[PDB]
Amino acid sequence: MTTSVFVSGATGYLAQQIIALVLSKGYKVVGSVRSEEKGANLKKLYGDDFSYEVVKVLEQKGAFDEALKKHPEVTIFLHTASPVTFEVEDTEKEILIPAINGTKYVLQSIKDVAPQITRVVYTSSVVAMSVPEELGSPDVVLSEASWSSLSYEQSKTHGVLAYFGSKQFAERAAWEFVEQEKPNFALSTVNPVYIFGPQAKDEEVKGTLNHSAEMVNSVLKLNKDDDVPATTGTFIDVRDVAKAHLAAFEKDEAKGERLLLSNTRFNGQTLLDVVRKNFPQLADKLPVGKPHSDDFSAFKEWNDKKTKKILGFEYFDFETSVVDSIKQVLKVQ
Ligand SMILES: NC(=O)c1ccc[n+]([C@@H]2O[C@H](COP(=O)([O-])OP(=O)(O)OC[C@H]3O[C@@H](n4cnc5c(N)ncnc54)[C@H](OP(=O)(O)O)[C@@H]3O)[C@@H](O)[C@H]2O)c1
Repeated sequence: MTTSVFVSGATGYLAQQIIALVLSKGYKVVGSVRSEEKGANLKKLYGDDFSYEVVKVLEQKGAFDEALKKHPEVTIFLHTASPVTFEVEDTEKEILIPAINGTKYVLQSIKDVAPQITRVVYTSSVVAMSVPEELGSPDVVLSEASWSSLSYEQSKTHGVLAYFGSKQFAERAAWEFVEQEKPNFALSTVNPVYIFGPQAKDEEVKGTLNHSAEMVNSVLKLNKDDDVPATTGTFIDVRDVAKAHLAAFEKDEAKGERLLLSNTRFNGQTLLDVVRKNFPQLADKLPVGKPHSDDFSAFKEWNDKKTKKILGFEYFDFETSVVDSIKQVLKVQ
């Protein structure tokens, strides 16, 4: 018989790509959603091998118990749902607690009611490994060993810092659970940088603007006199992140590992240069800046050697990820 994979936050951008990939390899999927209609929409998109359960609040003890009890066929759990909204009334209630408590409660639910689950993957982030000023530093070398120094108290102050904290603390909690609770499953994490690339379904393009994907896609909203975007950092293609999740549960080597998913540096000029060459009909409708003035040669390469060895595949290049993302938006209008 077939294996079932559980995916929390099935509505999301990364989660959908993960689902499409997992389905392609012959797994069944069970997705968590915050509403019935949200589930129903996904079901129409993904078909018969996809099912959903409604889990409205992560941060309640036993939130996943019923859903797990309903799906004894599931032997893999991918916990991807997390807050990603930076502008909030209460950083704790809206960012920190759902990530941290929600993560702690999922793991406990799996141990309580899903002993059959062999593998759990937590979707972390580079923000778990760092602080904001570090990410942009040519002198900083991140690795799978890196942990953020941000305090919980500091993390509270505003939404961005809260997200950084939410990831670091939830991930630490996940590792702590494994140590303390001695579950049946092995844990692994995936720690991505900014995620670019096309959405899993064309139908989902119009609906919400994922904060990372929109960093690429927003270029289409520029006009000829606008400034070059100041957006900058490191990227990873969504399809690569999804493949990493697959590796994260499939490979023996992945057990107990953190995977740093990071490719190349970019800025707004890099982005503009790609789009203008690829979509030359847009050239007259976009700024030019200073083509190929971007220089990243000073930046020390991050140490992802272990992750790359474990994964064993090559990443999508920046132009490809960008072009694929734009082609989709154009197709849909
Ligand atoms: N994509 C990136 O650039 C990036 C970078 C670093 C790390 N990550 C990690 O990858 C995951 C996906 O990120 P994303 O960019 O795809 O964000 P996203 O598109 O907004 O996905 C977040 C999903 O999780 C659910 N969710 C959000 N906040 C929640 C809360 N407080 N309680 C319960 N459910 C909640 C939402 O479900 P509904 O649709 O039902 O609201 C949403 O579909 C994140 O958890 C993040 O930790 C992503």
